[PDB]
Parts: sequence; C-alpha cells; structure tokens
Amino acid sequence: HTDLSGKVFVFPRESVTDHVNLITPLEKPLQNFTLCFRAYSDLSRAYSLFSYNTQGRDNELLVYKERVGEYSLYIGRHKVTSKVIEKFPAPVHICVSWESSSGIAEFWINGTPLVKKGLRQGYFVEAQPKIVLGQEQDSYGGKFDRSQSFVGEIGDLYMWDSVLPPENILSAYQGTPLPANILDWQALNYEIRGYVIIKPLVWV
Amino acid sequence: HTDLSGKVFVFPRESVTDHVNLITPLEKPLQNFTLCFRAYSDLSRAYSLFSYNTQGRDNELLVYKERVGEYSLYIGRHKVTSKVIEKFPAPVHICVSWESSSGIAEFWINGTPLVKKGLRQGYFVEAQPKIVLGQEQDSYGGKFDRSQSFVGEIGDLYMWDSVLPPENILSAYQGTPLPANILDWQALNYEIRGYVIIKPLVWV
Amino acid sequence: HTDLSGKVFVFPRESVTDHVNLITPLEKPLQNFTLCFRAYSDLSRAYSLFSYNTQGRDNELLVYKERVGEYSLYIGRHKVTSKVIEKFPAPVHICVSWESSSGIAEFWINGTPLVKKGLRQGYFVEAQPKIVLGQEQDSYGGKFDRSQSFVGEIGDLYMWDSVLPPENILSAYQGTPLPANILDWQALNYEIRGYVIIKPLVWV
Amino acid sequence: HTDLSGKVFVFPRESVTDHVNLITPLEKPLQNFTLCFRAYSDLSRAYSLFSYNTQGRDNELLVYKERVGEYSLYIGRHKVTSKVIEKFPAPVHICVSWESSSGIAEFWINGTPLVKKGLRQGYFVEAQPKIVLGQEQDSYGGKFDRSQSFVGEIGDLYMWDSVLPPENILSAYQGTPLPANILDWQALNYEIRGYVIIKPLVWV
Amino acid sequence: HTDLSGKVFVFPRESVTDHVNLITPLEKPLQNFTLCFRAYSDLSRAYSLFSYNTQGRDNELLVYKERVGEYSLYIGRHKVTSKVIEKFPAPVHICVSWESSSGIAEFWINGTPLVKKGLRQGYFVEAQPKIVLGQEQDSYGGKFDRSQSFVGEIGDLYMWDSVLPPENILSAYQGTPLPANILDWQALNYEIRGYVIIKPLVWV
Ligand SMILES: *[C@@H]1O[C@H](CO)[C@@H](O)[C@H](O)[C@H]1NC(C)=O
Ligand SMILES: *[C@@H]1O[C@H](CO)[C@@H](O)[C@H](O)[C@H]1NC(C)=O
Ligand SMILES: *[C@@H]1O[C@H](CO)[C@@H](O)[C@H](O)[C@H]1NC(C)=O
Ligand SMILES: *[C@@H]1O[C@H](CO)[C@@H](O)[C@H](O)[C@H]1NC(C)=O
Ligand SMILES: *[C@@H]1O[C@H](CO)[C@@H](O)[C@H](O)[C@H]1NC(C)=O
Ligand SMILES: CC(=O)N1CCC[C@@H]1C(=O)O
Ligand SMILES: CC(=O)N1CCC[C@@H]1C(=O)O
Ligand SMILES: CC(=O)N1CCC[C@@H]1C(=O)O
Ligand SMILES: CC(=O)N1CCC[C@@H]1C(=O)O
Ligand SMILES: CC(=O)N1CCC[C@@H]1C(=O)O
Ligand SMILES: [Ca+2]
Ligand SMILES: [Ca+2]
Ligand SMILES: [Ca+2]
Ligand SMILES: [Ca+2]
Ligand SMILES: [Ca+2]
Ligand SMILES: [Ca+2]
Ligand SMILES: [Ca+2]
Ligand SMILES: [Ca+2]
Ligand SMILES: [Ca+2]
Ligand SMILES: [Ca+2]
Repeated sequence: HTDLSGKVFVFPRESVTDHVNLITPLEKPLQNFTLCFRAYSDLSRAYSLFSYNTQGRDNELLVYKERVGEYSLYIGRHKVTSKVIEKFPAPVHICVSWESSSGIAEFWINGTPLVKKGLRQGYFVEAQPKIVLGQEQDSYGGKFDRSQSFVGEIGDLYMWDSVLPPENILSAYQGTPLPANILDWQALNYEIRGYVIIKPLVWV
Repeated sequence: HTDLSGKVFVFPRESVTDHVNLITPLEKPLQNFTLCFRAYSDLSRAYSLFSYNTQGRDNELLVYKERVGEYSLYIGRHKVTSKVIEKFPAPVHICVSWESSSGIAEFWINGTPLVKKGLRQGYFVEAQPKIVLGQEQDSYGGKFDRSQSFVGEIGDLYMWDSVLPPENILSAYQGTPLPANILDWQALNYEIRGYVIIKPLVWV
Repeated sequence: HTDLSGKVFVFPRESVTDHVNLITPLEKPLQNFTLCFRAYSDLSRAYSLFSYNTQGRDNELLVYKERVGEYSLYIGRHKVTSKVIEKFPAPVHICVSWESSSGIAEFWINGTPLVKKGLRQGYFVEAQPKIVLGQEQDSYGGKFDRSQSFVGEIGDLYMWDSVLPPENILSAYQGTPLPANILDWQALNYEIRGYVIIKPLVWV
Repeated sequence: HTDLSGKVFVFPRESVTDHVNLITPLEKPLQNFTLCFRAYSDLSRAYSLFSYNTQGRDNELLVYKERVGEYSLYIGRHKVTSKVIEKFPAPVHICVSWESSSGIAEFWINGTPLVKKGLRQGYFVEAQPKIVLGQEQDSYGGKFDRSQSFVGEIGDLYMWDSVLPPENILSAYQGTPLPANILDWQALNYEIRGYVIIKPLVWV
Repeated sequence: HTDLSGKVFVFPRESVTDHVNLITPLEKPLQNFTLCFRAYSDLSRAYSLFSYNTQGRDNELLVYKERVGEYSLYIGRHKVTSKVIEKFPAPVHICVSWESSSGIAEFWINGTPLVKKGLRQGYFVEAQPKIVLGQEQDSYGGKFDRSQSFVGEIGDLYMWDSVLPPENILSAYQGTPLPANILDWQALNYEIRGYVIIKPLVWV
C-alpha cells in the first residue's frame, strides 16, 4: 500500500545484507505468472534480479542474470536461459512469463521477445513465498551471497497470476501496465533491510 | 489439413527425442523445389533446420546451419554453403531453392539473395521421404544427434515443387506466400513427438 | 573574480608539477554538493579530474577517471565507480553530486545519468580544502604523481553546495548553468602553477 | 554478340575447369583503359576477377582480389594494391582504369575512389589477349589454379580503351554505362567452358 | 605561381627518391603558423606528411603520422601527439597550428579539434627551410627513408604565418581557404623530383 510510481529502489553497494522484502498475500499455488520490472545496473558479474522462495523450496521462481545478454528463469530448481543483443551498461525493461500447462517461459527485453524455452510442465509454483530484491535467497527468507547481490536500481515492478499477451507486455514497457494482482508497484508492501534508498526514477 | 497461420512450433529444450514429422503426398522424385520458413534460435552451435531422408539415403535434402552467418544445403549427400551478414540472436526468414537442370541452389535470407552455388546437376531428389523438424536424421526417420538438435521456434513453412522467382520469395517473406503443393503451413499434416509446443508467433 | 566564459585551462603536457589551484572560502563542512565541468583528454591511462584534500586527509573529495568508460568518486577515502558507454577520445560533460543523508552519488555524463551508487552515508566532507586541477594530491596541496596527471583541457566548472535536480544538470550541460556558490566559471579565483595555458574553448 | 542485360554468369563451385572466355575485336596494344563490372562472392581467399594474358606473357592485365578490402591490378607483371572499407559478403561494383603516360591506376569501389597508385609508366599492354573470367591464367588461355578461381556471380562488365572520368564511372555504377568499345555486356562475345550457368541478376 | 585548384600530387609508389620540394618566400624565423592540407593514403605504417628542415636542424617542423588515429607535430626536434577517431582508409583534412608564445599546438581533423598539446614555448622555428612532400628529410634537403615515405595523394595545401581561428580552419576544410602567405595551393612554387603525378582531385 505504497505507490512507488516515478521512484526506484537503489541498492547502492555490493553487500550480503542489503535487500528489500516484497510482501504478497498469495496463498494459492501458481500455475501461470508474468513478472515485469525496469532495472539499471553496471555489474558485469552474475546477479539475482528477483528471488522467490517458499518453505522447503529454494529457487522456486528466480530471475537471474548470467552475464551481459543472457537472462535465466528458474522454476522449481530447474532453469532456462535465453540470449539477447543489449547495450551495456543500459537501463532495461524485463518481463518474463511462465505457463505450467506447456512449461513455456517467455522473456521480453525492452518490448522485444526472446526465444521461448520450456521447463517444469505441470509444476505448480508454491505460495506463501518470501520474495527478495537485492539478494538471492538460499533459504526461506535468507542465506544470501554477496557474489549474487544486485547493485543498481530497480523500478516499475509488477507481477500477475496470468500469462500476459504481447500487447500487455508492451503496455508495461511503455509505462501503462495493466492491473497486477500478485505484486503492484503502485500499491507495494515492502520492507527495506540494510542500505537501500528510494529515489526518483531519472533514467527513463 | 491443419492451419497453423500465426503459430509456430516451439522446441523448448535441447534433446535427442523432441521432433516434428512432416507428412507430404510425395511419390515422384523432385527435380525442382523451393523451401521457405521462419526461425528463431539462440543456439551458436550447428543445427539442422530441415531434415529430409529417404530409404537408404541420408542427407537427401538437408538445410543445416553451420554457425552464425553460414547456411548449408545438402542435396543427395553433396553440400554447398553460403554466407551472410546477420545479427545474433535474431529471427530469420530463410528460403532455398534448387534446380536439377542447372544444379543451382539459391538461398534467400530475410528477402536478400545469397551468392548462388551449384551441386548435383542432373540429379533427382528421391521421393517417399521422412521429413523431420527439430532433429537431424541419420536413418529413415531416426538416429538423431543431440548436438544437431534445433532449439527455438519455427513457423511459416512452405515447400513448392518449383523454383520460385524473387517476387514470390519476397511475398513469402512479407507473409503472403504463393499456395504451396509439397508442404503448406496453412494445411499441414504433422506429428509432434516429445516436447514440442504450438504457440502464437509473437516475433514478426 | 575572473570570468572564464568561453575559455579553458590547457594542461599541455604530462608532468608531476603543472597544476591549477582553485580558491574558495569554504569554512563549513559539506553535507551536499554537485560538481559539473567539461573535459577533453586523449589519455588512456588513469587520471585525476578534480582533487580536493584537507589537512591530514587524502582523497577527501576526488573525481578520478580509472579508464575509458569508468568514473570514480571518492568521499573521505572511500570510493564508488560507475560505468558508461563513451567515445574515445571525445569531449565530455561531467556532473557528479553527493548527498550525506542517503550517501547517494549521481554521475551524469553528457546529460545522461549513470547508475547511482552510495558511500559515506551520514558523513560530512571536511572544509578548508586545497583544490587542484591537473594533478592528484596525496598531501595537503601536493605530493603529486605524473601517472595520475591530467593532460588536456578543462572548462565550464561549477560547484554548488546542493544536489542539483536533473533539469539543472541538463541546463549546465546544454543550457545556462545555475550560478554556483562554491566554484563558478564566471567568477573564478585560481592560481596557475607551471605549464598551464588559458585558451578559447573550441570543442563545443 | 549477345545482350546479357539483366543477367550474370554464375560460377557455382570452386574448380580448376570452370571459366568464360571473352573476345574483343580491338586487336591493338592498350595505352589507356577502364574496366567496370559487378561481382558477388563469399570467398575469403584470394581470387582472380579478370585475367588478360598475351602470347608468352603472364599477368599482362589482371584484376586480383587479395583478401577482403584489398584490390590489386597487375600490368605487365608488375602490381599495385589499394585498400577499401567494404562489407563482406556483399555485391560490389568495381571499376579500374590505367593510363600508360602517367602509369596511374584508379580503382573505384561502389562509385567511391580508392587511393591512386602507379605502375609501368610508358608501357603498352600487349595486343591479342585471351581474356578469362572464373580462373587466373598462367599461360595463353590456360594453366589455371583452383585456389585462385572465382566462385560467385559476375555481371554488367564493360571495358573501354580510355580513362573514364568520375561522372562516367558513376553512370556505370548506377546502371547507365556509356557504350564500351573493348568489351560490352550488351553485345558480348563469349564462350562458356565447364560449369558456368547464366541466370537473371537478382542482387541489384 | 601555379594554381593547383582542383588538383593533387599523387605519390604513386613507395620509394626513397620520389618527392616534391615546396618553395616559400619566407625569410624570417617563424613564431606562429598554421598548415592545412588534404591527404588520402592507405598506408598503415608510419609516414611523413610534411617535412620542414633548416640548415643544421632536423625535424625543425614535421607533421608525422605514427599510425592510424595518431597525429604528431615536431617543433625543433621536440614532439607532441594527439589522437582521433578516424576511418581507415579515408580521405582526411588536416590542419595544425603552433604558437611560440604559449607553445600550444592545435590539430584539426576534418574540421574537428583534437586535444591541444604544448611544446617549445618561446622557440622560433628557423627560416630558409627546405620543405618536402613525399619523403621525410634527415638532412637539409635529403637523407630520405623509404619506410617513412608517403604513398598516396595530397592537395589543398596552405600555410600561414599566423594561428588561424576556428572559423578560418573550417573555411579551409569546406574548400574556401583564406589566402596563405607561406605556401598557397593556388599560387604554388614547387619542384617534382622522381615519380610524382599531378591529377584531378576526385575524392572530395
Ligand atoms: C493459465 O494460463 C492459460 C493461458 O495462458 C489459461 O488458459 C489457463 O486457464 C491459466 N490457468 C489458470 C489456473 O488460471
Ligand atoms: C524443373 O525446372 C526446369 C527448368 O525450370 C523445367 O524445365 C522442368 O520442367 C521442371 N521440372 C518439372 C517436373 O516441373
Ligand atoms: C543537504 O541535503 C541534506 C540531505 O543530505 C538535507 O536534508 C539538508 O537540508 C542539506 N544540508 C545543507 C547544509 O544544505
Ligand atoms: C591515352 O591517353 C593519353 C593521355 O595521357 C593520350 O595522350 C593518348 O592519346 C591516349 N592514347 C590513345 C590511343 O587514345
Ligand atoms: C605570434 O602570435 C602572437 C599572439 O599570441 C602575437 O603576439 C605575435 O605578434 C605573433 N608574432 C608575429 C610576428 O606576428
Ligand atoms: C548456485 C548458483 O550459482 N545459483 C545461480 C542462481 C541459482 C543458484 C543459487 O544460488 O541458488
Ligand atoms: C556428420 C555431420 O557432421 N553432418 C552435418 C550435417 C550432415 C551430417 C550429418 O549429421 O548427417
Ligand atoms: C593509490 C591510487 O591508486 N589512487 C587512485 C586515486 C586515489 C588514489 C590516490 O592516488 O590517492
Ligand atoms: C603467383 C601468384 O601468387 N599470383 C597472384 C596473382 C598473380 C600471380 C599468378 O598466379 O600469376
Ligand atoms: C627517427 C624516427 O623514427 N623519426 C620519426 C619522425 C622523426 C624521426 C625522423 O625520422 O627524423
Ligand atoms: Ca538460491
Ligand atoms: Ca545463492
Ligand atoms: Ca544425417
Ligand atoms: Ca547426424
Ligand atoms: Ca591522493
Ligand atoms: Ca596519488
Ligand atoms: Ca597468372
Ligand atoms: Ca596463377
Ligand atoms: Ca628527420
Ligand atoms: Ca628520417
């Protein structure tokens, strides 16, 4: 219930402590989802963008940046990776959807679709998650790793319990996202832990 | 008899099992043909795009991607290769024609002609093929190789028993192909085997 | 009290001793500041752009170019670094701000914001500085290092005791800078030491 | 005489056999000449573009591609080479002129002049040539070398017994060449030997 | 007293002999000068562009190209070098000025200023020079070096006994140079020695 429109979280340093917890009242396992957000980082090493863990389940839903031009999604421990030509460093808009019935994961980078990949067909992503920005969880809420920490800025984060069609991905990219029912940047419940600063978004 | 307009086959993972069989009424050997399709893959290793084998004849008609920027056509186990400047990764539209009387092979990449090459002048491509997408055949219908598997998306596949002139190549590229009499994306008989998913084409 | 409009300092050679002292009656420690200037150098080795030391304190406020595309700010010996795509050699406009309350350092290169970083939250930059262009200080006013010397041209330098908003940054870059209260190019007090020549600015 | 307007010779494979003989009625030594043609090849090794030998005299007039971006002219066994930034692979339009009185050779690539070079000032290129496309001659009409063979397509070839000024070079590049008196694509006397196929020009 | 408007000197081969002597009415030592000319060469090795020697003094005023993207000026055997982004091979317009009072050398490449450098403050360039294009002098008029020879084309050369302001540099670049009192392409006294050919300028 905080509207962060026009603002970003800044993770201004590398650490094993700095992070934001995102709170969602999700109690039903997910068959489908889409996650979109905007990020600006000049890290060359790998890092976690979005870490969603549940009780007894590490890497239940994880968006991980392997290196420049390579984006990975983990579902239930398994992963897929797709490549893109991108400038570095540069602000980026990232969406990824996943659909249990087919296992298909769709990444979109700056409104451009990456090659589809597939994993975990028939799997249900569990609910009552702990969701962390800034660090990658290895436990339910913790066990961070400095070498996976995100340094930079994140904004405009939305998560839906459905697979967005292309037009709705583009809406989000263009700054007019459709209402989101899992996480909503315009009505976000979060906890800052450590050194995270909220600043205006100046790089769009 | 299936209309796949606006859809693609997604081969969402590397494997030695996942493939699509394409079924054609072909009992007469081929003197002339054109084959067009659209593909999107972020593999950098080599892979088969279109594998056509006949009884006792490996690589009877094979479209094979050597590496970024290099496309090969095999006719009757002989091969030619032509080069092109292309982005990686990127969607591509590929056409290739071959004419027995001259032996000339013409590749067209995104509506741009590659340098013509020639092979097997006077040869007839054998009939009663097994045609496979997703894997490269070494037997009549099988003996696949994981290191040659296609991971990504293929759509808009057409095959004609004639050599198309440039305007019809361009028309296919532009999404208004001439009706095709060997294989036709709008009236396709196919068999999915293993993990292959049909999805909307979102990258044109 | 000198108007350097349309002029630059030229540091025309590598040396250990050529430099300009910038004089400001700065008696109270700084909680906030912004520094903007234009520079043109074809050095590929590291160099100091702006060196501010106080008695007994090295690198109290230092803007340092590590290598092409990498800009560093030191506050009380601690540093942050941010990256940018830039041409080399090329003239550049650089602004950097820092805010004690948040620790946030903002670099802007040719009116483009770099990724925010953060350091020294709650700190105050010490007053009574010696401020040097052309050389990096390791003592209070001296102990230079030719391998860190700046060779090239600097102009349009301003320093304010506040964090400028983006509109004021862009005005400095391409419009009328807001008059500045610590250092101001239209009313600058300076001392030339060694081989430094004032010339018209010809590269904007 | 044959009008090859809108057509090309296709040398579809590497060989020591495949070539075209061109026949001119001139029957005089050459003091001045210009030669223009279009070519499209994806060879990265060296190759002969135009080979003119006379009785007992190798490399009497030879246009030879050393590697991407490097064009050589031999006159009377001596050579010059000039460089250009060019795309690879790509269609190219090539003109070269030579003037005995000055020795000056001018290459023009896609209507752009390369650096002038000079050779054989005062020499007369011998009369009664054998002129070959597709292979490099080492004898009067033969002694080819597969490692110097041209694989690809050639069209729009014209040769004049004078040095064309820039405006006439550009006319040739644009597809409105002045009528030519040594060799003329619109009234060409030629002999195909081995595997050379005439096809429509599809790459302009 | 020869008007070379629209023409260039072509140095069509590497040699230790080919050169042009430029003859000037200059008789007093030089405190200030500007030298502009256009050049086109595809040499990648080092070479001399303009060699001005006086009795007993090598490298009295020398414009030397170290390698692509790097231009050097020698005054009285001392050297400065400045860098630029340039295409290779490509025609270039080069101006360089030097002012004894400050020691400042200003290179301009295609109307774009390079970083200023400084040398020989207070020095007077000696009079009664021998000025050579095509070779680098090590004696008063001679002692050439094949590995420093200029191969290619030079035109539009002007030398003034003052430091030109930017507007006048740009005029020369654009083809409307001010009349020049040391050397002037429209009223030039020169001696061709060896293989140098005058041709029309075709690459502007
Ligand atoms: C998941 O999404 C698909 C469309 O992608 C939809 O057809 C399906 O009903 C969704 N499943 C659930 C449980 O909402
Ligand atoms: C194949 O093409 C050639 C030339 O285009 C033509 O002569 C021949 O009839 C074609 N063959 C068939 C069966 O159409
Ligand atoms: C400086 O900005 C701070 C935040 O660091 C702000 O709260 C304060 O008012 C400013 N301090 C001064 C001396 O202007
Ligand atoms: C070749 O060109 C030169 C120009 O130098 C001219 O003098 C000469 O007559 C030309 N030769 C012929 C046969 O036209
Ligand atoms: C050289 O230039 C300076 C300007 O800095 C000028 O004062 C001086 O007179 C010039 N010398 C001559 C002989 O013109
Ligand atoms: C161990 C490791 O490198 N990674 C990469 C992201 C997921 C997984 C982890 O830390 O849990
Ligand atoms: C053996 C091999 O490397 N290749 C490449 C494509 C055709 C052929 C094959 O697998 O049959
Ligand atoms: C020691 C060193 O390499 N540096 C780089 C700039 C700051 C610091 C110094 O010279 O004081
Ligand atoms: C021997 C050789 O390498 N060459 C290159 C072209 C001309 C010459 C020849 O084969 O005759
Ligand atoms: C010796 C040498 O390499 N050089 C480079 C230019 C100046 C100087 C000379 O030849 O005189
Ligand atoms: Ca984990
Ligand atoms: Ca971890
Ligand atoms: Ca096979
Ligand atoms: Ca195989
Ligand atoms: Ca220091
Ligand atoms: Ca130091
Ligand atoms: Ca030969
Ligand atoms: Ca040969
Ligand atoms: Ca010398
Ligand atoms: Ca020398």
